Amino acid sequence: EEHTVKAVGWAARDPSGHLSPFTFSRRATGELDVTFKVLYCGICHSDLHYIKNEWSNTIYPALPGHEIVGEVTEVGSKVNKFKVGDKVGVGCIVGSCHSCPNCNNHLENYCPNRILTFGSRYYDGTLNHGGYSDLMVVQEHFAVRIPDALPLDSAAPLLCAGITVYSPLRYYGLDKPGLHVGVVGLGGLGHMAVKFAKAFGVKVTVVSTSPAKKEDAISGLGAHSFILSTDAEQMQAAVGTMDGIIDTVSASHPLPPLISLLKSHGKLVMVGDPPKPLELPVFPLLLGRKMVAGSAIGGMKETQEMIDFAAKEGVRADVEVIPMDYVNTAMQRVSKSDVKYRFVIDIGNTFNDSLISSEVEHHHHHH
Amino acid sequence: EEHTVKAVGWAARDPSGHLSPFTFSRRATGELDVTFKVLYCGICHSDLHYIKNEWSNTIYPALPGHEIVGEVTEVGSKVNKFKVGDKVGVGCIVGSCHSCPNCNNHLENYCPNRILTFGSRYYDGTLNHGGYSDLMVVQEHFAVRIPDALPLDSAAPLLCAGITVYSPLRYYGLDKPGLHVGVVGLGGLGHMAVKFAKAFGVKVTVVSTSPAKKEDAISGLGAHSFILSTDAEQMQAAVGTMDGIIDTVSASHPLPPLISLLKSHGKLVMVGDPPKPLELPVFPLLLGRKMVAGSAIGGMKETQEMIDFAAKEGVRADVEVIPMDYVNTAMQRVSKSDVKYRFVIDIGNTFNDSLISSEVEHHHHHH
Ligand SMILES: [Zn+2]
Ligand SMILES: [Zn+2]
Ligand SMILES: [Zn+2]
Ligand SMILES: [Zn+2]
Repeated sequence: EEHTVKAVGWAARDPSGHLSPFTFSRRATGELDVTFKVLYCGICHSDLHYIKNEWSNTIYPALPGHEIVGEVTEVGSKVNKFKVGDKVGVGCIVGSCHSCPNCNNHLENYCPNRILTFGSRYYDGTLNHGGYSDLMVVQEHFAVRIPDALPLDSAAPLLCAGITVYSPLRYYGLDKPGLHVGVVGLGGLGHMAVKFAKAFGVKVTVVSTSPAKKEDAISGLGAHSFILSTDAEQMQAAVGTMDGIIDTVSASHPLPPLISLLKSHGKLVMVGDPPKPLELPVFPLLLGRKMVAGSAIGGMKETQEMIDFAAKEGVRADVEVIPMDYVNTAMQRVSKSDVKYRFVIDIGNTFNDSLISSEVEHHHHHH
Repeated sequence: EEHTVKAVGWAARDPSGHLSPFTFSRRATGELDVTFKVLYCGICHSDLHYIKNEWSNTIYPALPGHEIVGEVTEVGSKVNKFKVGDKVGVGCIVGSCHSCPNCNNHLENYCPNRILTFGSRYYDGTLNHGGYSDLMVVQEHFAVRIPDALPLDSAAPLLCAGITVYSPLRYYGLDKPGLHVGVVGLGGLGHMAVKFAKAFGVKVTVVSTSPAKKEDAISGLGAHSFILSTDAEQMQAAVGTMDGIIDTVSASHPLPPLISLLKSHGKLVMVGDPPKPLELPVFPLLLGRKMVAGSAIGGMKETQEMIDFAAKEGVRADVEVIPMDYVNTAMQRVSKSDVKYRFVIDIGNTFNDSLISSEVEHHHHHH
């Protein structure tokens, strides 16, 4: 009888990026799906880029949001891992092929046929709409369980910003007590990198061009050290001291000074995306057996592991919780990195309020 | 009584690079030294670069050679690991600090205070002269044992060319049966990379701009496959097929086509040194969790391991054995990569012959 259900979200209609209400269909709960009421959605810079057509390949209407937390309302007839009332999360992926080496190794994020939460179509040919919405539907394999111990309002950023830095900290071996890791960029990603590295027992140094970020790094986040990258004496004092660097900056910046901070066998891991190629001198990689490497989000198994780790170790994103109807103002602030350090929309308490008509009640006397 | 001993070598006196006889002192055998009669010395491109003052920091007289094999003639009073008559090798390093984390982890080649076989001074303040000489003296820690099973004439290139590719094949995990590894550049380094990868049970593809190298790779070296990098269909057919690539080319070449050949989690290891920085687009490193990394030579323990491995598995460099007095002609040929694939000077059988006066005997009748 019922093949789709009605959902409501805030969506952009053109490259202005202006968000407004949008009513659309989602699939009804299939045998292996989970339907949930959205309670919080983090705001990612990718959300802004997509609604602004930054890559010239946005499909409008464009409904972003891929840091999605909520409460299960319906489970498919074959679903066993979730029950009604469970708190769940959805990140950047909602599908993959389940029969390639990456999928088979818990790396759906590197599946060549991965399906992103938005900027893509589902197997049904329907456009994928994200988490700035009241209701979400996801195949069970692509939902994670959120523990009771974890506050839901600050959990949401783990699903993209958190996993983006957790995954390479683990894969590149930058998670053992006593190591020294540098973090470049102190925005949403960078602040999660400091938090997870601290929780692993790693000594964390924030590297920044801005003297104002010293207070943020040291007093705000509890980083072990700060280097002002424009001060040559500070950069020189730190030559060859870092086991690795998580570089979160998606803007031009010089690479050689960062390679110099690395110890031999050190790893510069990029998780940001600068728009132009960067200039890589090979000799210093040879002389010190150094590397420059990349990573993107994380697979499902590790996403669940990370959530469990955060719950147990006390890791919490620093969030600014906002009503849905503030989202366009938030987007202007995100474009200036004017948040410490992530916006989270309180969908559960504010979304419907944003839809309620503000037409003043009146008799119509003038004819 | 005797603090130094007389040695003879062929040395350059200026940036012409022209080699001729040169008589000089080496230290007498100290308590932990090994003195040996040189039997073979491989010719490395670094030898040519140094004698030609390529880095503007050559000290003349310049006596290169760092692929040195010979027979022990004297051992210091505290030396136990070598005896008179043992066959020994010396590579690129003759000293290090023995009290840094790299030394303590068998990585004297990444010691900040490493002492290179030439282009450096020893602790005695004396200039280090290389292996194009009759007699060498080295601290025991920096000599390796050459097994009986290994022919000495083709062993010499293992000491630089061999270890340069063996070490990263091992460190970067490109040594397990069934993996697929690409080799860029089929000169001295590249041909050793094919040989070691084959011996590990790895499938090896040679990548080249030259159609002529197909026959060399396939018929000569026994590589599993060849890709002509100028043929777009061939490059496209091989997208995402390699676990890793050993790139031996010290010349400008495009990086993105090589990154494209890598599988997810693939590793492009550079062991050559292009003179300009290369252009590294970050996005493909992120999307596939790929890396670009470097390596230089190998530490002493691994050098010995490699020699033992070569002996046991039948690995032999393809060498052109030459007399000492041909070395200047060889240098012109090395500058054009006109060797398949390494020159080795037969010091033991030809060096003294190169010194013998060719003055014709005559009465002096014209006064
Ligand atoms: Zn994101
Ligand atoms: Zn897949
Ligand atoms: Zn060499
Ligand atoms: Zn050392």
